[PDB]
This record gives sequence, C-alpha cells and structure tokens, in this order.
Amino acid sequence: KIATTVGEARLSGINYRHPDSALVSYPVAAAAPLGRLPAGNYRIAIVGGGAGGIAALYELGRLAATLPAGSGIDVQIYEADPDSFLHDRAIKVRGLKAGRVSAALVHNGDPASGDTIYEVGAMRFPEIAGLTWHYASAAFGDAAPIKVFPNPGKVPTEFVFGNRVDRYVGSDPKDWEDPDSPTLKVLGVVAGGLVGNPQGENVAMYPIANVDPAKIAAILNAATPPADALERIQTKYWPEFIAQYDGLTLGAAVREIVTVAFEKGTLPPVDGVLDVDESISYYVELFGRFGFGTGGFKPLYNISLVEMMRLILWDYSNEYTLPVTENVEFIRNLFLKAQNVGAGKLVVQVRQERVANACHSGTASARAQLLSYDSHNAVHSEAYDFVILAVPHDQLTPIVSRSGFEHAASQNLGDAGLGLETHTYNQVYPPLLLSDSSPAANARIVTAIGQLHMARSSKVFATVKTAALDQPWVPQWRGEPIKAVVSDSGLAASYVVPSPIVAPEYSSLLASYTWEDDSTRLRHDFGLYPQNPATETGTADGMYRTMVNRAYRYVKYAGASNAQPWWFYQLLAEARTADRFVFDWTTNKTAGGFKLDMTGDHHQSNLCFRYHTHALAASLDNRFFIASDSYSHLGGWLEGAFMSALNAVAGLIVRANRGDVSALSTEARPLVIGLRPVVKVPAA
Amino acid sequence: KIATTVGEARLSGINYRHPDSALVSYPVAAAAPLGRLPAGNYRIAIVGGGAGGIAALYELGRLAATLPAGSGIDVQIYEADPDSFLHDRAIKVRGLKAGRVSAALVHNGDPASGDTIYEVGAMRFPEIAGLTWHYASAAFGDAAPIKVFPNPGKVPTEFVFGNRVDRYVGSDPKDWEDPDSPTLKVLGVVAGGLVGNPQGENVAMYPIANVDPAKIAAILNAATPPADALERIQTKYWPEFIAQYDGLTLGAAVREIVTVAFEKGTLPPVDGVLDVDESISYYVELFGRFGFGTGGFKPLYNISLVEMMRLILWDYSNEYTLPVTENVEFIRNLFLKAQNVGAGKLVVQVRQERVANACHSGTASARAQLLSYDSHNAVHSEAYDFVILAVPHDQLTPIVSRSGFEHAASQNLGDAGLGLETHTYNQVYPPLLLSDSSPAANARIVTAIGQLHMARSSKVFATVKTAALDQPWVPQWRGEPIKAVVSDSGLAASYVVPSPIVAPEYSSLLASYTWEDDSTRLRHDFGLYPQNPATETGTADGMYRTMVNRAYRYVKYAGASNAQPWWFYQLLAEARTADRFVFDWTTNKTAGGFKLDMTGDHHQSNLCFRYHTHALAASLDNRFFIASDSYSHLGGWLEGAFMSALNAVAGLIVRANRGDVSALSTEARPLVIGLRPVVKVPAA
Ligand SMILES: Cc1cc2nc3c(=O)[nH]c(=O)nc-3n(C[C@H](O)[C@H](O)[C@H](O)COP(=O)(O)OP(=O)(O)OC[C@H]3O[C@@H](n4cnc5c(N)ncnc54)[C@H](O)[C@@H]3O)c2cc1C
Ligand SMILES: Cc1cc2nc3c(=O)[nH]c(=O)nc-3n(C[C@H](O)[C@H](O)[C@H](O)COP(=O)(O)OP(=O)(O)OC[C@H]3O[C@@H](n4cnc5c(N)ncnc54)[C@H](O)[C@@H]3O)c2cc1C
Ligand code: MET
Ligand code: MET
Repeated sequence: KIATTVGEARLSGINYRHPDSALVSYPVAAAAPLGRLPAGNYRIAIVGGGAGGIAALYELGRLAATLPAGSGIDVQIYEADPDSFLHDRAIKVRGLKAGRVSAALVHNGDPASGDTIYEVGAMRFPEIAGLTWHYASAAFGDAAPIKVFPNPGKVPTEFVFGNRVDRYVGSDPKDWEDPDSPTLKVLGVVAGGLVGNPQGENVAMYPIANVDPAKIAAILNAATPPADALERIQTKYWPEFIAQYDGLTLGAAVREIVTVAFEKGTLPPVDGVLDVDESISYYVELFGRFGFGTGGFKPLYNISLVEMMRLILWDYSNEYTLPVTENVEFIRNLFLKAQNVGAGKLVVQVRQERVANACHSGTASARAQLLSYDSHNAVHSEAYDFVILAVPHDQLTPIVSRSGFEHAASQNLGDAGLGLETHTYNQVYPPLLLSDSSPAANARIVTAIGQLHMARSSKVFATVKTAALDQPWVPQWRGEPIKAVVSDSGLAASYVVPSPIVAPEYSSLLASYTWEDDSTRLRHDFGLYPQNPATETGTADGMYRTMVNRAYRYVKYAGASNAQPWWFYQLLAEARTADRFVFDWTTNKTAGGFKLDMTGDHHQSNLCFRYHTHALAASLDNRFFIASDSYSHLGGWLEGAFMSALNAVAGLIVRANRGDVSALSTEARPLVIGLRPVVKVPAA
Repeated sequence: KIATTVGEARLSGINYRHPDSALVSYPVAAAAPLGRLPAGNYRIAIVGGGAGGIAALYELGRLAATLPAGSGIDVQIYEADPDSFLHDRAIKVRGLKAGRVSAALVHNGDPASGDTIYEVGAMRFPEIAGLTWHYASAAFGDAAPIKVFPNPGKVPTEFVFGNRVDRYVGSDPKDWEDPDSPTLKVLGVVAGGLVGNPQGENVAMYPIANVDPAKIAAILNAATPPADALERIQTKYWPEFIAQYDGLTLGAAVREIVTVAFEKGTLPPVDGVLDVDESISYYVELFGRFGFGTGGFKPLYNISLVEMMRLILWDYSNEYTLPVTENVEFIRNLFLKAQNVGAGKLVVQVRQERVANACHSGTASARAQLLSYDSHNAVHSEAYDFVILAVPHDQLTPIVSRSGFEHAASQNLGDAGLGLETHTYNQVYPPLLLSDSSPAANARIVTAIGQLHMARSSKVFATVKTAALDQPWVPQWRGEPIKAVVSDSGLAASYVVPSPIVAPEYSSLLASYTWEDDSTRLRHDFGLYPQNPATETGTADGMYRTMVNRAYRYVKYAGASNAQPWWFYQLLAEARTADRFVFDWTTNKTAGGFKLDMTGDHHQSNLCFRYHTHALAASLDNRFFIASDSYSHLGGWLEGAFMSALNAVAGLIVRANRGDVSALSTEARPLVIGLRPVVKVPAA
C-alpha cells in the first residue's frame, strides 16, 4: 500500500486533521486562495526565506492574483543566511539552503558533476503530511515519483543496545533474525500500550475519548466524520487528554506501560536474573534505543506524552522522499511558483539583511516597522502594512522582546551592544500586540516564545562507495546489505543513503544523526561550529575519527564464540578521507534543530499556534503574524512550518479586512474560527 | 544562626542523611578510617584527579596509615587535564583546575598580584553539605572563616520576567519594593506546596510518609532520630515517594500546585484579560524564572520531582564560600593531606595520561587493566589490584563500554578509530563486572552510565571595578547596590562578586550563569569552545558584546514613566575590555556541567550509586569502583562526588577482604549494607 507518486501521498493525507486543529483539514483549506483582500497596493514584509516564509509568499501570490486592476502586493523578503538559495539567483553549501532544508553537495571541482548530497536538515516526509504533499504537488506535480525513506526497519537494519543485537526488517517476526527477540516483544507491548487497536477491545493505557488512540486517528483521517465528533475532539476530548497528560513525559509513560506488562507476565525477567526493577528498567531503555520507526526515542523521552501522541495519531514514521536531487529544490520551486501565480500582481524583492527589531510605531498608514542590518552592518529601517515573522523562536526572541510590553513615547532600537547603529522610533508599541491595555498579554506571548524548547540535533556525514556495502563483513538480510544501524554506541542512528545524483557509485554515509543528549554527548568532538569543515575544501577528519572510534566496540553475535570489533567500525572507516562533515544545528543561529514540547509546554506552543487569531480583534490593529514550525504542533516537520504559514496568511487576510472572517473562503475560515481566540477582549 | 567558620558549617550538617542513604550520615562514617585491609602491598589506580578521585585518595591514605610494617598502598593517579593542579607541582587557568573545581586568574602580567578570580565551576556550598565541610576541615581547619554566598535574595537583587520587575532582599515582604508582588505570592504558593510546614498541619502537595517534606528533613538531620525512622524512610517511605513521583517533572509539579492555588483564589487572574490556563501558565513561568534561592529553575523543569525533593530536604540554597582565594585550593590541600595522613605507607605517582580502556584480564594477581595514552599519544598498559574510576559518566563511557559484556578470548583495546596503538588483552572480562553469568547484568550498569543526563552549563565572566556599583545609574536597595540579577533576557543569572584577592578594587562580573536550554540558546555566540579566549592574552570581546546586547532591552519600572534601556546593560558595558571570558562545560570533555536526573533516571543513577555493593559477592572477581557526582544523588555538588568516593573506598575494603563486611568500621558498614545490593548474596 506504498505510495509511489506525489499525488498518491497527497491524496492519502488530504483529510487528516491534527488534534489541536481538528475542525480543519489544512490541505482542504489550501486548495483555493485563502480569501480576499480589499483593493489596494499593499507593502508586506516576510522575515525569513525558509519553508514558512516561502509558503506564506506563495499564498500571498495566490491572493495577489485575485486583486483587481490597479491593485497589487509588494513583498520584501529578508533573508540573513548568506547560503540561502535566495541569494544565488569539496563540499558546497552556498545557494543550497532554505533555512533548515539544507543540502551539502559533495564534488571534486565541478559542482554540476557531484558525487552525493548530504541532507543536513529535513529529509523524510510522512505519507499523511497532507499540506507538505499539497505544496509538493504545486512544486512538482502529482505524477512526480517518490521513494520510501530508508528508515530503520524499512531497509535491513542492525540494532544494538547493551548486550542485545537484532537484525530485522519491519515488525513481522518472520523478518527478524531472532523471531523470539525481546526487542520485538517490548515493541509490541509499548505500541499496544500507546497506540492500541483500531478495532475491537481497547488495550491502550492512555485513552482519548475513552478509546484507543488508533480509533481516534481513524476519525481524524476520515474520508467523511461526524462534524460532531471532530468538535468534541477539538473542544472536549483532546483538551481533556492534555489536562491529564501534559505533565507526563514519554519516558514516564513507557515505564508505566512496561511495569504493567511485566506485572502481568507479558514481559519476562531479563536473563532470567535481573530483579523486577532492573528488568523493567532494561526494557524501558531497550525500547528507548529501538524506537517507533525512526530510531531510538530515548533522547526524546522528556517530551510530553501529548507531543508523542500527536505523532502516533499521524502515523508519523511512514515516510517518503521528495522528487529531487536536493530537498532545497522544493523550496526554490515554491518561491518561483509564488511569483508565477501572482500573475504580475505580486512583486518580490530579496534583502540580504538580518532583522534586529520589529515594532509598531508612528502615525502613518504603514506602522509595522523592521530594523535590519546588511552584510556590512549598515542599518536599515522600513515600514510595512503587514509583516510575517517567519523565523523560529530563538531567532524571533531578539526581534520581539527588547521593546517592552506597552506604549513608549520613543525608543532607540537596534543592536547597541554590538556597537551597531540604533534607530529612533516614536509612539512605539510591541510587534506581537495582543493588547492596547494589558502589558501582561503582550508579555505572555513574548515570554512563551522565548521559553519554547528547541531540540538539539547534529548530523555527521561522509562519502562512501556504495560497493563498500558488498564487503564480506557487511551483514546481509535475504541477500540485501544492512543500510540502517540504530545503536547505543553514541552514534544513535546511522544511514547509508544512495546518492541521489544518478545504482550510484557513492552513498551519503549519515554516520550519526543525533537528538538532545545524544547530540550533547558528541558536541565536544566537532572541532568547528556549526560546520566542520567551515570551508568548501576542508575535511572534518579528526572529528570523524572520533565517531569511527565510538564504533570500535567488541560486539557479540549469537552463536559466535567470541566478540570482534563491530563491523560497522569497518564500514565507517571505508568512507573516503575528503568530505568528512558535521553540522551542529545546536550551534547554528537557530540554537537547535526544531521545537519539541516538554511537559507543560503545550500552553506555550498552543498560544503561538493560535496567535494569528488576534486578527479577530478589530480595533487592536496588530500587523504582525508568525510563521514557523516553532509556532505549530508539528515542530520538526515541514508540515508544522506550512501550517503556521497558512495560519499567518489567514490571519493577515482577516486583519486586512478589519476583523471580518467572511473574507476568508468557506474552506479556510476554520483556520481562524476553529481555534480558541487569543484575545478574549475584545470579542469577534 | 549564620555559620561563620568551617567548623560551624561542619557541625551544622554532621548528622544529615540523604533519603537514598538514610541509614547513614556520611560525615559520621568518615570520622575514622573506613575499615581495615589485610597486610599486603596494594597497587591501586585512581582515574581522575577531581574531587572524587582526591577524596578517594585521602581515604586510602587513612587506610594506609593503619597497615603494618612492610605493607603499603601505591596509587597511580591518572589525570588527562593539562591544566590540573596535579601537573603544576590576562587570564591564567594552568594549574588552577581540579576537574570541575576550576579557577581562572585575572592578572596584568604578574600572576602573583592578580585582580580577581572567576570560579568557572563549583562556587557555592550548602550549610548542610556535611561531607564537604568535613573535608574542608581536613584541608583548612575548623577555625577558617567562611562567608554567605551572595545568591539572589542574599544581597539586593533585581528580578525580571516579562513585564514583571522586582527588587528585593530576603523573603520578608517588608524588604520587597512591592510587598504585593505576584512573585512573592507565587513563591509562597510553591513553597507551601512543595516544602510545607515543619510543625503543625501538613499542607504540602507531595507528602513523604504522609507528612510534609519539611518534617522529614528534620528527622534526616536529627542527631538521634526515633528508633526505626531512618530504616522506614530508607526501605519504605522514600521508595514509595519515588514509585509515585519519579515520573513527574518539576515543571509539572509546579503547574499542579499553581492550578490548585488558582482554583482556590489564592492566585488571581493575571489580567483583566488572561484566561485560566494563560494565568496559570504565567504564574508557572514567573516562578520558573524566580527560583528557590539560586536563580530560576525553569531551565531545570524537566528534572524529576524526586531530584528536586532531594534538594528541598537538604535546604540546598543556604550556601557559603570556602576559606580560599580559589576553590581549587581545597582539592590541592586535600591531595597534600592525603599524602600526609598516609604516614609514609601511601605512595602516589601522577600520570599525565588519558585512560582509554579498563578491563579485567589475564591470570596474574593484579588483573584490573588500564590502557592509557600520554601527551605524545604513546600507549601504556598497567595492571592493578583495584581501580577507582573517578570520572563523570560521559568520560567513563568509552573506558567501560567498548569491551562487550562477557568473557572474550582476546581483545585489541584502545583508540583504534583515532589511529592510536592498541594493546592485546587475553581472557578478558568487562571492567564493571556485575555477573559471571549474565551479559544483561553487565549491560545494565554500562547502559545506565551512558544514559545519565549531564546538564548543560556555561559561565560568561568579565572584570569590573567594584566602584561601578556606586554609580547613580546602579540601583540601590536597602542600603546597598544590586549585586544579583535574575532575568529572562537570556543571561539567566548574573552576579557581581567581589574579588577574593584582597574592599577589593575589582569584582568578577558573572554576567551569565546558565543551565540547560538557557545555555543552549547562547552557545552559538561563544566563538571558541570550550573556552574563549583559548589563550592567556586574548579577550572574548565579540562574544561578550552579544551578551551586553541581550541586555539592551527597554525596561519599564514603576519609578519612571519613560522606559529606558535596562541599567544592567550599562553595568555590563562597564566591564573592562580585557579579560572578557566564557567557559562552556557542554563543549568541555565532560559533555556538560553535572548530572541532573530526568523522570525515570532514578533507576539508572541509583544503580550507579549502589554499584559498590558488588563487593558483597565474594565469588565475583570485580576490582573496579566508581567515584563521581555522576554516581550519586547529588549531581552538581561536591557532596555527591565525595559521597561516591566514600562508597568506592568502602566497597574496595569489602572486596579486598573477600566479601567480609566486618572489615568496615561500625560506622562505615552501612555505606555498603544500608543499600539494596546490586548482586544477590545470602542474608547475614
Ligand atoms: C536536523 C533536522 C532534521 C529535520 N528532519 C525533518 C524531516 O525529515 N522532515 C520534515 O518534514 N522536517 C524535518 N525538519 C524540520 C524542517 O526542516 C523545518 O520544520 C522547516 O524547514 C522550518 O522552516 P521554518 O520556516 O519554520 O524555519 P527555518 O527553516 O529556520 O527558516 C527561517 C529562515 O529565516 C532566516 N532568518 C532567521 N532569523 C532572521 C533574521 N533575524 N533576519 C533575517 N532572516 C532571518 C533564516 O536564515 C532561515 O532561512 C528537520 C530539521 C532539522 C534541522
Ligand atoms: C558549572 C558548574 C557549577 C557547579 N556548581 C557547584 C557549586 O556551586 N557547589 C558544589 O558543591 N558543586 C558545584 N559543582 C559540582 C562540582 O564541581 C562537582 O560535583 C565536582 O567537582 C565533580 O568532581 P568529580 O570528581 O565527580 O568529577 P570531575 O571534577 O569531572 O573530575 C574528573 C577528573 O578526571 C579527569 N579525567 C576525565 N577523564 C579522564 C580520562 N579518561 N583519563 C584521565 N583523566 C581523566 C578530568 O580531567 C578531571 O580532572 C559545579 C560544577 C560545574 C561544572
Ligand atoms: C520531530 S521528530 C525528529 C525530527 C525529524 N522530523 C525527523 O524525523 O528526524
Ligand atoms: C545542581 S544545582 C546546579 C549546580 C550547582 N550546584 C549550583 O548551585 O549552581
């Protein structure tokens, strides 16, 4: 039941509604332009040219094409990253980034004839990521081919935790080297306890609406559900799940599930010899390293159960590639499509400038101010009708948090501590303006943004001949070499990905893709930050040798007399010397890879997700919207950035229409009215 | 009531027992040598010359002095840090480190006449840290003066969160600028809920033995508790607390407490406009930035409630300085005292070598093997009777996890991925040998160690004239300048500490002391890792300007209508150009600052804490002990390192006596027998 084209994936997920936005299918809302604007010549800024900002630009283009003769939209897009595709009309990165969609091209002097691509950020896309595939269809067409991402379990995989080794494909014991594996048994216990059954008895530990999550996922994905059922999920049942479980970590939930299974006898004592608590702990940690289909979630054990449950409902692990050589092409293509679809009514200019501050000021028609610095640190100020702040939360904080929380007669804004020039604004209000009369409302949005959790992440890459997989010491599953390795060696998750520039001579050896503490533990060895090599011609050889050295472990396989050094050490050492690489998102200006919510974080992230509803408060007249995966319930997915972009543009339309929701299309209106408003007073 | 000398502190905490070791006061155990050894000439290694390793050395010296004529102990102490005090027998660090006890001396060319000291690691010591003050008396005498550490609230303090500003000293509202402050109300709610009352009614939300923690704290600190009370805590009531609450984060607990208080009306809606969950979240986040006496615990919100409760029971925030110019002096003095107390029966040699591997091997008497590399990267192998591994968990992992989990005929150990020379060992068993028959048992200890959580931390320092505090632009409160700033600016916690080289002309401006995500958010700006400057003659000016710039915020105060840039911006910018500094523990080889347990981590950390009980199994030939704050229930405190060292030496005594617990002193026996054993052996 594997999808083979963009269109097949698109249609698969077209219906799916996430539990915090259960009254709308975002793909359906995005099918037609989101609404209508009054006649005018608008001046809009988008800060950030990543997935969020470019999707927002695309939707603005669609709106622009609907405007009457004499009307139009001008967009200034600010993009600070010198490597952005926006500024481009051995390891090469220049022109190959669109924020956290980021490719590194490995070549030997001629970039048009490369060896492989490292996908440094986004790489694998859920089947039911309906908005993702909607935009992929706009970019590439429905007919374009897609492939199954080679996740652990999708290709032959070796798993190592402590003394346990497994070699497997999927979850059918017939496809496991050891069909009696305790790993496969604990997977069944934890999946049963978290997901349960779509039919029959409820067996999950943490019900939603008194039933297993699998049953709720089928309603959220229904090709037609009760409207009433969706409303009750939105307003009652998902909120009640949050109230109960937002304070429970994933790690705690796994331990509860394993404890009950152990007490029932479904899981036996480990070795026959560990005591009760040691056995439970062993299983918790074993599952921790194994995961849900994308490698161990041990490093993610501090996320709320609520956050994990979003991913469960979404069947997140069932993922595909894009029909591209480099994922940045998706975003580049959407940028071009935006301009095409505006039909001449959208004009776009790119600024290679870092925004330092946003505010509302003055008494002119355009009051939405941006203060920015160019690549030689010259200051620039511009006023706009509307602004979309399409940057993740730690990048947004300095822009929105340094102006205070209420009216100020005058402020000299900018990066004065850097020695840079400031600019005087008069009659100043915060950019994220939730009240004329509460500094606390203005402070709540800013403080929430600034305390969202950016998960840490890093990727270590090298280039290897694909034929290295045919060495006699590389294990096989039914004649196919092992191509994914999930391990407690410190590397966490490793992938031998065939080059997309093509059977390819080379593969991208994703030696280590780490999250959270797994990333922290490596970071001292990266050498140069955020990228080693920092130059096009260097190689991160010393760093990479420390990764090879982590793999230099004696591994015992069942039936063998003695342990020998792990074969995967030999595989890593087969990578060529040149083009060894690490990128540390943690030491990038993003301050990490992507948002993941901790216990208690729902209320912070959800405030951000609902922020665009400020447009309902007509007199407030707030001109700023936010658009990033940080302002979604899908941090770490293009789907989240795209949802947030859709929210931002929907809100912008309502604000341009002075609070009138009838300006949104029928299908888009629930983007605004299906959420609890962020402004209680005034109503609207 | 305030302790004024080492002896007064020592005596204050002499009886205190931690809840995971409730049967024993470690200082009482340590009052005499821990036990006796058979006659012999012992060859022992200590890996690591930090607080754990040196306290272990001291206790081995105490033991050595008791040996008869012709007997003795030889210790090889391995210390890889080139800046260790052990290898020394503008910003200078050479010779000023004892692991995470780490000083930076600021001077102008003559290091004998410095300006100030930056305490880069340990700096503030709880009054009831009884073992810390026990060793401080060994090093300095009881008469040595100590000072109250200038924590937020101990000195005039400014607190900033969102739109909220407070200026205060203490918890008496008479000395808050706003006695009606919401910050003081939430603090009182969160204290009632977590700590409760030492007398009368129980009001706390999370009881221990059905009573408030404050009541249990008193029992744990009592010279003579009631009969059976400590046993019941140890075996019943504290285990039951863990079973209930080890799956609950601190942040979740705070929100539960706040929710109940908001529903009761103790905490009002924040604005005329914040809804229920918004007001609740505001108070949770307000308290999160304020803290318990040492700055905001928001970054620590993912710790288990169990871990916070340990700190509550210990009154952890009531802290002092040591009687030194640099805290490294404490560890240096202890090292010299170890040699003195050995009475010529302890011989110590220091090796400037990095240990790469430990194992048991061969057939000779001394079977505990260490493989190391010197400063020329030449390999060394040495065999010992016993080894104490006195390094934190991420540094221990490569040493103990790469030899598998059962017998191997031979292994070529070492850092082969680095291209370094290996050494062949024959008849090899893992170093952390919990079982002769169960790889899973051996895997549980290794995998536990490798998955402990090392909290991230960083410190930004500069040098400022103390007289800067007397400028009209620095606020005064209750007769003194503000000297502590706790803020949501990104800096987290800031201190203006008078120089200890002396009123002093200079102060150490600890501009930012961050934990966890607060540290992550800054890390991209550090420039050089782990230390900027990397040289003695440089200054981290560019880095520091990014911190000054985070302080360039317009702050509205009650006392002035026109908000201005935060005064603290001016103070930070008053620091001199030279000697600006950051140290990032996260990018140090420790991979962070210190252990803090997440939900579920009790089972891992407590396994480590109990590991030395392997000595009870006489048939098990395990020569290795561990000694670090990572293997304690006080990660982030010298007390934890010292407790773990006491455990290690107690276990070593029992192992050297082939399982005979009677070889421990009466007072030290419970260090082994008061814990659940990690190996099953017969009763009594
Ligand atoms: C390691 C990693 C793995 C991932 N895995 C997947 C995956 O497999 N599948 C998936 O769907 N998603 C994945 N993601 C998530 C995906 O990459 C993001 O959700 C998405 O790219 C974020 O888009 P955004 O617009 O929110 O932010 P960003 O991509 O961060 O874009 C923001 C843009 O704003 C610019 N900018 C920032 N601050 C300023 C400023 N002050 N002035 C001007 N310009 C500024 C930046 O330079 C950047 O181009 C992954 C990401 C990472 C890092
Ligand atoms: C930012 C920070 C703040 C802190 N605040 C306080 C505080 O105010 N009060 C308090 O009581 N405590 C505090 N602590 C905690 C205190 O510093 C530690 O508990 C204690 O110093 C840890 O001692 P240790 O022996 O466990 O480990 P370490 O200090 O880490 O010492 C281990 C030693 O082993 C060496 N080593 C490591 N690996 C090898 C190897 N392979 N071969 C050879 N040598 C090796 C290291 O170089 C090091 O010298 C703080 C620590 C930090 C970092
Ligand atoms: C949020 S899940 C982790 C990040 C990313 N979506 C991945 O699959 O790697
Ligand atoms: C564990 S609490 C945090 C580290 C250290 N004890 C401090 O007081 O800063």
